[PDB]
Amino acid sequence: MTIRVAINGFGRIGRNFLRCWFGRQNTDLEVVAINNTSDARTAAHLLEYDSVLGRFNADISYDENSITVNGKTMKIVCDRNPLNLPWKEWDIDLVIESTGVFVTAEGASKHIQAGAKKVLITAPGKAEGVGTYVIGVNDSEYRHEDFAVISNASCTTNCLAPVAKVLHDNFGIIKGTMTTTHSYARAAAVNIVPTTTGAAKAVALVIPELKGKLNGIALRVPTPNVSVVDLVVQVEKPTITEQVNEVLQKASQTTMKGIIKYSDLPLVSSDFRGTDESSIVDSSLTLVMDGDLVKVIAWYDNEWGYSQRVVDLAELAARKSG
Amino acid sequence: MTIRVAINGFGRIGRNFLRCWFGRQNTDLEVVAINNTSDARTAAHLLEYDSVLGRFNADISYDENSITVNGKTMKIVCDRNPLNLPWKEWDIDLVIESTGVFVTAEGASKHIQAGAKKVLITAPGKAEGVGTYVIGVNDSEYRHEDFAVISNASCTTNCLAPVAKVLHDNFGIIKGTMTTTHSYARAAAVNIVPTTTGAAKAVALVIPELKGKLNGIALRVPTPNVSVVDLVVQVEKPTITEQVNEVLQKASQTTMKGIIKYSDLPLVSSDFRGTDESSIVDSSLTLVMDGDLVKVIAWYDNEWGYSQRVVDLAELAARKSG
Amino acid sequence: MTIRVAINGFGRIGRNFLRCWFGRQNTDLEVVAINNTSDARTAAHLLEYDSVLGRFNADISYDENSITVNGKTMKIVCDRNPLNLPWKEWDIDLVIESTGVFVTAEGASKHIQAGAKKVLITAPGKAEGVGTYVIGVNDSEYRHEDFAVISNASCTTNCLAPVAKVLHDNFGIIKGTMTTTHSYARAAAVNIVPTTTGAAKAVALVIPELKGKLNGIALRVPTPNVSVVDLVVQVEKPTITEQVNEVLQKASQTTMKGIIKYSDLPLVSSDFRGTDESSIVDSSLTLVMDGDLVKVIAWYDNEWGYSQRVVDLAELAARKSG
Amino acid sequence: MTIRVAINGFGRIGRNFLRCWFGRQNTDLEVVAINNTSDARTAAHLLEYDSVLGRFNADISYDENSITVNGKTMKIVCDRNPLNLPWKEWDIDLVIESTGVFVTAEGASKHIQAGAKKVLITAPGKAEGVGTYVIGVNDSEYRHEDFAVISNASCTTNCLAPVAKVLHDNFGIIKGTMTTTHSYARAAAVNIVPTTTGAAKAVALVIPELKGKLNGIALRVPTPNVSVVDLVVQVEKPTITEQVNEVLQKASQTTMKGIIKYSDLPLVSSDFRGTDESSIVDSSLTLVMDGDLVKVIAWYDNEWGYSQRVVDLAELAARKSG
Repeated sequence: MTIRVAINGFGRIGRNFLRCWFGRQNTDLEVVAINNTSDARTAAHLLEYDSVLGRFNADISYDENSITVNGKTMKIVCDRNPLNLPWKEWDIDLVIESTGVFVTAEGASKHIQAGAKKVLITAPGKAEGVGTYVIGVNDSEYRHEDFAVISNASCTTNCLAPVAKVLHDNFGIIKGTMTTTHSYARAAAVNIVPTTTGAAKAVALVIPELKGKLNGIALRVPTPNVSVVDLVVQVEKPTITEQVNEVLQKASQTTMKGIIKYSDLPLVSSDFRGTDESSIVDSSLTLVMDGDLVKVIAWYDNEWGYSQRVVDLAELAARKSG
Repeated sequence: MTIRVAINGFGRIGRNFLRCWFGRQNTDLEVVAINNTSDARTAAHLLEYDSVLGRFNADISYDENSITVNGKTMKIVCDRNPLNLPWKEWDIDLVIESTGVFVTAEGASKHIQAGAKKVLITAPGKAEGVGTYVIGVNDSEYRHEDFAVISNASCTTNCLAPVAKVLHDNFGIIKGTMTTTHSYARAAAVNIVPTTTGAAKAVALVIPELKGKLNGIALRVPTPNVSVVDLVVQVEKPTITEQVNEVLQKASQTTMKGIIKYSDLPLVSSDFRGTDESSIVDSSLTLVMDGDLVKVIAWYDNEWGYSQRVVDLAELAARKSG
Repeated sequence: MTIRVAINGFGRIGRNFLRCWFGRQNTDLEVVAINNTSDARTAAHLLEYDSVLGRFNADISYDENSITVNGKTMKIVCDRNPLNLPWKEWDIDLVIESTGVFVTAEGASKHIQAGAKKVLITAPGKAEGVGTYVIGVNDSEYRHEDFAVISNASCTTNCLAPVAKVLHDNFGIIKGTMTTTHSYARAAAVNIVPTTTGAAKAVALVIPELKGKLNGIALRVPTPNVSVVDLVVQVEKPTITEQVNEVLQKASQTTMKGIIKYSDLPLVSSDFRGTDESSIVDSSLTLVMDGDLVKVIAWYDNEWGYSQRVVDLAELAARKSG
Repeated sequence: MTIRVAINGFGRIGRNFLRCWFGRQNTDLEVVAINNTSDARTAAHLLEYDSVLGRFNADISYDENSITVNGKTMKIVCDRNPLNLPWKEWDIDLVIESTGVFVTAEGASKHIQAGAKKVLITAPGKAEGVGTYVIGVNDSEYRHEDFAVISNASCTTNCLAPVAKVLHDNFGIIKGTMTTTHSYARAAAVNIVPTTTGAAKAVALVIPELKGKLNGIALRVPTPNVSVVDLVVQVEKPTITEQVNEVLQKASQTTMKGIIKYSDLPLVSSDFRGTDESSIVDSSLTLVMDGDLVKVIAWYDNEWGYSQRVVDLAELAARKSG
């Protein structure tokens, strides 16, 4: 059935989710309401003008309590407490939770009490009880009854997991490490800020075999959009640069088609803006030391490709509602 | 003897070298002339006002052909051809070559023909014929007769080689890889620009045993100053994070004292501005996978620490003139 | 007739010129050759991937000596000396000069000697002898025989002249001043750099009545694209904010249609990227003190809108070739 | 008497105020307590390491409830409600309010109920009931009984009012307009953000004669520190550029000594970091149209000079406690 969706939070992610969804060839989704922290005007404005994605070309019309976008209109409400939401009254099946404040199963499930049947977090789940899925990596494991609260992990994890997946299936990771240099407690505008990252461990969630085999560090840079992951892994099957890039390309044309983008052309950050893939490999940067120490650098468009994956998971969850 | 030095080029490095020299507790160096591409005014202006290091507090007074800084004055000349320089007439022993245009032995030796006995390149040497030295790593191998044209390698190499040195001395590197994310063909102000780096190979020069055992990749970011190196090596002696940071700290208090700074405090880029060490380790970032895959992240102040090392080598070359 | 054009210099402007031209509904132009400083490959690459405008979607194919873009192909040559160019052999009518090195009538006319009949500078003319034209301001004054070397002024002048034009026609400028805060001798990446600007005087060239009535200052900022002009003028006919914005809007729908963009929506820099207008007024920012001290803030997309104007002038010059 | 001061909020301004105070040749101020939102550790860390002002060189030692800096120690407390503070118990005379949340007289006076006799807002006052003073402009009007809650206006106003003062005293402003382009609802890191500014009106408070004679607009840029004001005024006494800069320089050596810095040297943003003056004039940028339209550009170090002025007012308030 075509499930009814409500977007909680209308920031970068919520808005990106909306754009990605419109534009989709087809859909089993039906967005009906958006919970904001501002008015239906501010929403229509932010939804149209993006300092990153650019102006959203589609018929946008606001109203006191709603927002219409190419015919389809949707109720606008403002409640800082999910417990208060009319999720039951509005027959809300799935709730896209993108406020970053409800990431524990119990917190997110406030939407469940409010009457929603299932809630998906556009961020990593904190604690246990949530189901993490990374499209192209473990979506075949998706079963509607496993979790009420599901997660799509993070942007970094979504760029990493696909690559680790392939590398592992083809050469077998023994142990590895990664450094994610990504964009936006100190003036991050003038510094390069070291920070922790769970993306390393998060991959174990969607590739259990890699449990305890990866670890990472994050470095924050004053860059606009596009970010990158630096993956160094020690494999089992010794190989050569040519061949590592070979498998990554195959995957980008098959098993990971639409997920992993294989770029060989000499490019830079900006060039990958608006990319639908959640992980773009830069083949020119691949190195292999002594045939078994592989290093792969992959670019990922911060919240855009992540958003395409979020719509993909909401969709999967629809095509599978029980 | 106190050798007579002439600085060729008065940009980032030349200016930095001057500052670092003044302020040195002692010196066997006597700067007598500076070859610029502008007037003795522009020189005293750029020497006083630094958009990075800040205003240089010292009595600066220009002139039509000279520049006086705290008593000591020095001839200013402008020749875009080293062959034309008055190195012989001015009894110039050592020439600090910092224009980045003469990095091959034959190019740099143009200063030799012009009458200088020895020239030191503030950049990697191109081709063969030059002697690369990284203070704290192979400066004990210095012998005045080996090279007329010597190199101080690069900033990256000067941050990397010390670490590799210690790591290798203590656990023995088998193979490794590094990714330097450093500051300033496409608008680099809006991108993250992948680029090559010889620092990997450079280290083989000052640590021959690591020949063919390291490889790197560089990523250029729109950051102000400080940069960082990401070193992943597979060692022989299995160890633990606590112990890898333990040897690096010993080194910062002994063998690599003054060269390697061991920081454990939670800090960011800016915090390491004006640091004299050419390689600051961020202990909180050290990871060890399965006891034998080590990862070290080190910060380095672009041209400042490098300049401290340049004065260091000029000084060593003095205390050793034959 | 459909004149034959050759683009000298393939940087920001040259490339922008090419994109703008393709995409034009119609044209009396026929680009036949491009003089670069690199190969036909680097050209096709730079023409396809823009860290600003984004990827150029059109069939691009290079070759050893040419470049094809959607059927139309064009000879690629590399000569740092216009005197050497085969402009006569190739029957080059108009030469788009965008290297910034030939801006004096005599320098630019090197293309004339090389056999070209007319040359247009994508920058301000230095000295006398060139014909400056700002589309929408003084293009009705264009006569094919007046000058062999014509100029399109600058981006700033192109944003300013249209506005001054309207304000003047409607209220009559007595005297004014302007400050242009625009994007990319000191690290301009970390500073706000004060610099001179001729745009103020340049306007006199295309609006003689304003001779000696305007003056300006420039402030350079580490911003990506979009820039802005701050125009403060003292008028003759006292007016009110509502009415000043009123005339600017009318103009944007008529006399200055396609030249001046009237934006009332609350927006920012990014929002005006890819704008074809060479001058976007931000009505919300209009102020009028004591009915006769007007201040108008206008945004301009650095080289893009400028490029649309450049194609407009080449076109005008074609439709008028004698 | 040496009044007892308590700093509420320990961010940008609070920290800056502390530094400026230490380092003062003398003082009638005795800082005794600091109300934070974090621990006494985070406080001593942020007080020592500044991504802007650099490392603060002074003996800093924390503790569970206090912080000692060069002998003098001070109680650290954490209450998000001024009403709850121990201002009475700690005999707090003056409270430096720098949290930006209590800017209305009634809000700020919560510190009064808590036992403090006088509170000074490091920001513009909202509504009526507060006394705004701009050192060098209306500090002679200070009288301890006028206001329990006083304001130091803002950084912009503190750069603007001094200039307006002199200009008006010497030529008489009839009407004017200003545009402040200063540093840090949309990603301001990639845009130039237009925003409102009360600095125009603020000046009327410290220079009543200019009531209704000025108006401004602000443009936010992704710049690090220093900002700038663009002042265009129409005067009564016609003058010449040379003479407008002449009075501004006299003022910087007399009446506005220490307040206005007169710079004629060709410099940029960075060059004015750490400047104690709250308004630096860039003479090379002064323009005068038709003898009576004056334009002055002044640089101001965001929060540093402002902080020097804040300590100045606290001090004046001390030397005047009744």
